[PDB]
Amino acid sequence: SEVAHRFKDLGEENFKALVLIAFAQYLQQCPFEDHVKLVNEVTEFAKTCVADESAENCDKSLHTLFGDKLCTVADCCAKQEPERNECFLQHKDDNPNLPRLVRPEVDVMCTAFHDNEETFLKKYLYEIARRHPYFYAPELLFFAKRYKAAFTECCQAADKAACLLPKLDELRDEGKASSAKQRLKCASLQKFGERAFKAWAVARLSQRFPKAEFAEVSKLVTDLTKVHTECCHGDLLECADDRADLAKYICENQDSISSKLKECCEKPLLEKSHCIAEVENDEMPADLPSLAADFVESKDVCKNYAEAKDVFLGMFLYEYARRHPDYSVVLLLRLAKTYETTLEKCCAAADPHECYAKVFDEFKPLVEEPQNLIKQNCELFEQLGEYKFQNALLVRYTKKVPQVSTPTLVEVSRNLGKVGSKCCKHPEAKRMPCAEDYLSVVLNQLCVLHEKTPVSDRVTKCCTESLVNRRPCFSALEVDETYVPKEFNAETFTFHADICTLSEKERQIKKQTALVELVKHKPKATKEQLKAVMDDFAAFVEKCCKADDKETCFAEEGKKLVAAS
Ligand SMILES: C=CC1=C(C)/C(=C\c2[nH]c(/C=C3N=C(/C=C4\NC(=O)C(C)=C4C=C)C(C)=C\3CCC(=O)O)c(CCC(=O)O)c2C)NC1=O
Repeated sequence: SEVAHRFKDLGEENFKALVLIAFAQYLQQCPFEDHVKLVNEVTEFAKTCVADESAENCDKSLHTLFGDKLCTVADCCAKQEPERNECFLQHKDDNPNLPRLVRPEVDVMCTAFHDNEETFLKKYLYEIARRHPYFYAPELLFFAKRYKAAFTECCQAADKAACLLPKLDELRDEGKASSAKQRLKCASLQKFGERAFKAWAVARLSQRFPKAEFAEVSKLVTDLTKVHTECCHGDLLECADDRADLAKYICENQDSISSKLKECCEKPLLEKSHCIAEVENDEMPADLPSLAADFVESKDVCKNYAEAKDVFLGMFLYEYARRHPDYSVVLLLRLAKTYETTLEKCCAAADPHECYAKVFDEFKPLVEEPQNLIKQNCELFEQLGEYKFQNALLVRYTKKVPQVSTPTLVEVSRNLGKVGSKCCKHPEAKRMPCAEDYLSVVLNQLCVLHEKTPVSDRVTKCCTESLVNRRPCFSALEVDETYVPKEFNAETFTFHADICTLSEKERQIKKQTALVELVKHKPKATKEQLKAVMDDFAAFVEKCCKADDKETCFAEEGKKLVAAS
């Protein structure tokens, strides 16, 4: 019995939490009570399967059981058992149409938390899982614990708010980043294949554990790949289980992997896993030989490449990565790709060595492009500040791909602008991996949000031609020349002065949702005049809100401000 096996392994509490998450991210629209009901039913069926390991249908796979259960509250269900599952996965909505969740006053939360604790927690997982269908399940358990600790500690102190609100924000943020990072790992596996994912891990783990040996790193990558293959496919229970087995292993071999795995291995399961996943890069091994020796000077290259190209190319990436934590993971993959393309062409020639001898020479432009890009943007950022930098980015992206919907552009550009504060404060040595790998996560968001309802062949081409070159592809785009300006209309922007009650930030989002709309009418409008038409609008909500009158200006000053623009 598979259901029984996972129950004993994970326990009862984690078991219940994981099924809730799996169900919440399969049917994101259904109510809490429905999932809660289905979860308990399943758990009871799991208990009766523990005793009699051959009861009702304790033989059925996790898929079938979970599948039949959801089909009691829902096309997809009219399918059979392999693919009826694939049907569900295909309908996960990355941008669900769900109500903006808002936190009541601290007093209503502490009561709810104190009265029924298990319920207050199940609701956390449900609200988070249904809005982030690819959220890394095992980590959602880790955050749940931290959430519980925020309430347990703060709901007793003096200023509860001054103790809870800050920690719940640090959580919400760390959570969005975690969700984005995981959405990319799932996109790699699902759109590009496990080989693209393994190349990514080999490179990332080699930077983190330079003292590990290719054979050890290769084992780690293999396991990590299964964990993610499973989590990204909805096999939440075996993902959590297998993720525990990997944490166990890594600690039982700290010495053959990394020294900085200390603190990690001296703590709770959930936290140990989290710690290992974010541990800092180890110190680079003593004296490592030159890469040129075994990869460009040697005469066996083409022979080794023929013998086992995959193993050989993995070795190249591992070697180049372990000694370059100053390079972003995608640049490493890019270099590895250039090496591959060269051996493929050179090894088919007469004198191979002479052909692939100056391969490192082709690496030069590849390394310098990202470095110049990070410098140019941190400079702009530093002098303009976040808000202004995001605006500079909004005009740029809207001109690049005018078809994309205003909400996606505004959302994607605001995140792109956060690279400024997230990375520019580091020393040039750690800026690239920080910047480019972060830009990869955000651009992935644009690719998945756009993939649903495509409207731009330019976004589609950059998103699907190559995972590693996504950032450079978008960077090479300029202004869409074939775009035909939008026709202005009334409802273009509901100037309803209900914005005066909105937070200073949602006011910027609305003030940015307008800048996008304008640039769509005046693609050719210079950044100059645009950098002025904003002030003209800031004046609007300014006077209109402070003015003690009806929504007049929202109608009068609004339809009159249009003539002034
Ligand atoms: C009285 C009880 C009660 C509350 C408090 C409630 C609303 C409510 N609003 C929330 C905000 C939210 N919290 C998140 C996200 C996260 N938050 C995280 O801890 C993590 C790890 C993520 C990442 C996925 C989001 C997206 C929202 C709503 C929109 C936003 O502000 O970002 C949350 C999630 C937990 C939190 O961030 O504090 C709840 C439960 N409804 C209720 O009945």
